[PDB]
Amino acid sequence: YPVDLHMHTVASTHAYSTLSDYIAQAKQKGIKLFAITDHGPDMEDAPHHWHFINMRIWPRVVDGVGILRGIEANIKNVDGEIDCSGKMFDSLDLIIAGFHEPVFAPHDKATNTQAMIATIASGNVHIISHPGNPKYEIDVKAVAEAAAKHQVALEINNSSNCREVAAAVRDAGGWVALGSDSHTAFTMGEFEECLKILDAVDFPPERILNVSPRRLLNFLESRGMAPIAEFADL
Amino acid sequence: YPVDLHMHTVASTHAYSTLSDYIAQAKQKGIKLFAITDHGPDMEDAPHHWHFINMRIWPRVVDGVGILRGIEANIKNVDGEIDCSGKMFDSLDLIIAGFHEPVFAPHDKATNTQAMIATIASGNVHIISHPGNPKYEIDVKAVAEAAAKHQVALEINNSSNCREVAAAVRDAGGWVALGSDSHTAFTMGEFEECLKILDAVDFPPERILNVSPRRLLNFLESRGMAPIAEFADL
Amino acid sequence: YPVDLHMHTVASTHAYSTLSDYIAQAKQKGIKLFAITDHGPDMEDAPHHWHFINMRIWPRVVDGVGILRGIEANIKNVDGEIDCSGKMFDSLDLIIAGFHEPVFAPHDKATNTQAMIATIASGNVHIISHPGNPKYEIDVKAVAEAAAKHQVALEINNSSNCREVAAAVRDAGGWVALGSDSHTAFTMGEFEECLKILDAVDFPPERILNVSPRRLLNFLESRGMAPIAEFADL
Ligand code: NA
Ligand code: NA
Ligand code: NA
Ligand code: NA
Ligand code: NA
Ligand code: NA
Ligand code: NA
Ligand code: NA
Ligand code: NA
Ligand SMILES: [Zn+2]
Ligand SMILES: [Zn+2]
Ligand SMILES: [Zn+2]
Repeated sequence: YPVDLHMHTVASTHAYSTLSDYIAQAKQKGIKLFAITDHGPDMEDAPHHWHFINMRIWPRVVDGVGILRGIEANIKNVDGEIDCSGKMFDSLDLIIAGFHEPVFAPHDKATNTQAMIATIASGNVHIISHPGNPKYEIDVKAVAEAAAKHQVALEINNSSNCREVAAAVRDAGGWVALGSDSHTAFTMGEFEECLKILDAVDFPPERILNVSPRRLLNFLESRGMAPIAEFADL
Repeated sequence: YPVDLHMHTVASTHAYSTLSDYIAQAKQKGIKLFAITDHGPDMEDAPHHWHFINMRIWPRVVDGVGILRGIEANIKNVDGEIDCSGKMFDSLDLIIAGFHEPVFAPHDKATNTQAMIATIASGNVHIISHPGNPKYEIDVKAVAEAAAKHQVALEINNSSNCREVAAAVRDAGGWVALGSDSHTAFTMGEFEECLKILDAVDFPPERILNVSPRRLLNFLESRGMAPIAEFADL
Repeated sequence: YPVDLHMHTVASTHAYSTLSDYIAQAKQKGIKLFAITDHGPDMEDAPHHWHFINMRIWPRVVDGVGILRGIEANIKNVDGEIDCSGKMFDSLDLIIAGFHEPVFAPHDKATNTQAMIATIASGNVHIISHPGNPKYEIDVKAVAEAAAKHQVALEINNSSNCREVAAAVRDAGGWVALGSDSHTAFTMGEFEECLKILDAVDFPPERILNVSPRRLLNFLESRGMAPIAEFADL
């Protein structure tokens, strides 16, 4: 899997690598396409909203490695709103969203489930991060079914109910995304533990987004992204 | 033009490169002298004032590339004051100043013009950044005339009324400075678009500061900077 | 001395290098073990507490260089408390502590002395940073005696009453730690000025922690640190 979809830079002080560190490590590890997905601005220890707006200036391909502009947005409420403005959406390619205590504290199972499903149904998000987090109890099957319906991927997070999520996605028919949730570039692309979970449930390789740069880019285009010419050859 | 005078680091989250990234890219692109000019502390998403005071510890020359310590200060008011303290001036070599909405909102043409001219006449600034910004209407000729009188350069900004500024400087007799306004090191030294504007007005190469490291350093010394020995050989 | 124990990253905007910059410079300068010791969270221009908690994810050895997870904590009061929580202690290997005006303003000699000695006697700190700072008058002999008793090293800081501190430690029988207090990686391991102070007092090399990675690691283990297997070969 030459694609990693979830990692963080020094824009949060609880991460320690820069854009150039991720490019260099990708080069070393055979990763051909990666996304930087810094924490959304409503989070603690998070960057300013301009951090995301100004990603529009980034080079697309450096040293043969493609770079997606992303966000790990924060689910704000039971209506499925996230901390990403219209100007921010305009600059970004990949929208991940998830639960973080400073923004959305863990609540009753139904509150968590409704918020997650409303985020999925909003049409604004591509991947829900760490849905297996035991801190946020959810109706996994209902979430997987909604994710399949709205073509939203559920993440299996290497940084980490994950077998239950994987099996639920398998049966619901949706996509899985693998993400290292790296906070240094040293763990980019490392999915060993994710893969064991997927194997414990005989997850179909055909529904793993990270199989190839083209599979992932095709998914984003199906969700409405204008094609990125600079990524043709990936 | 082996000199670039305007770029930003991770000290603002809307920039993404470090000092070491700029050194490495300079090395790759044949840039022999560059200035880091982070946003002044009154700006949103800007670093602490100590970020500028502590630039006094930087090496002067790394891998053959000279490093100027700078600031893109913010014009604060119609008296021409900027967000740079005496201790900060003491640590810095290059003072750029300009209009940014969070500090000085766009106002009537006369308010903008008076503030810009007062900044020029203060004697504390070397370059006015993006004077051609249509968001801040100014009397371009009056600004160019004041800039020539006080030996302040007007910037032609590649990141970007620019032809009008260039022609005004040509006739007023002042200097132009080229700046990439890079927020990643990938665009360091890239002035293609600046050069087209200058060519559309047959701007005299003799009044472009970036022609050589020595021309730029001679300008700073004429404005009062003690000579930097470590830069002799540039 | 292939060990440097005190340096800072971009997590403070008054520092300019990243973890990867320090690894690369260590490699270049023959440093085999270094500690990142960013300013504690109560300081101005300092990172969030999560910056220290999440250091638990760092690789231990990169390109042959070992990496200690540290903090330059701030002495908070005359009871010897510092701005380091239990969760933070759990993630860190090296605890440095010192006086910084925004947290603990310079006061009477007895106030400064009591706070420093209480920090030493707390058992939570390994090194007291810049005890020779003339801004904070202390009873040097009393501090050195307490440091020897509680097996706390006093720093001789290259960034910088230092001869008096060195002679006091010599006679009290404690350890000295050398630290560059680097705010860029370009000065990592540079102790020339520290060594002159130590030579002016014929300081015994046997009580300089930085002599070898193993001497330093043995000291941390004697203070209660579980052994770091990944550092066996250093
Ligand atoms: Na978009
Ligand atoms: Na997360
Ligand atoms: Na994350
Ligand atoms: Na100056
Ligand atoms: Na600007
Ligand atoms: Na700028
Ligand atoms: Na510890
Ligand atoms: Na200090
Ligand atoms: Na320090
Ligand atoms: Zn995080
Ligand atoms: Zn900017
Ligand atoms: Zn500092």
